[PDB]
Amino acid sequence: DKATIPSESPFAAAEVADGAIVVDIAKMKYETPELHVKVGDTVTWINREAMPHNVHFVAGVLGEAALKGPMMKKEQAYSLTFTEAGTYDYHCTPHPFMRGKVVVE
Ligand SMILES: [Cu+2]
Repeated sequence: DKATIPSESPFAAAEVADGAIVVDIAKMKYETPELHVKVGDTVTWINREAMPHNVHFVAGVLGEAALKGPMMKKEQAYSLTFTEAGTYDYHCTPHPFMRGKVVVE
């Protein structure tokens, strides 16, 4: 697979790891829609607004199956550790106009 999941469950914004690479979600958008990270980095999305959001990678992008992340409520977070270089597009399942990509270098 090309990413591992530290926590299957969302967790609190206060529990995000030190020196985490954070992408905020607010105003119905991923605030950093094109993020560039290195192989081995963990990206953490944090939902800053009341409307629930997730990240969803379709089948074949991070692995054989789709990775449909859990819905994050306000001030909840979710992390993925990327293990292989490439460009990985994602969207928000209930709000597919919200699109972003992670470029792992
Ligand atoms: Cu959303």
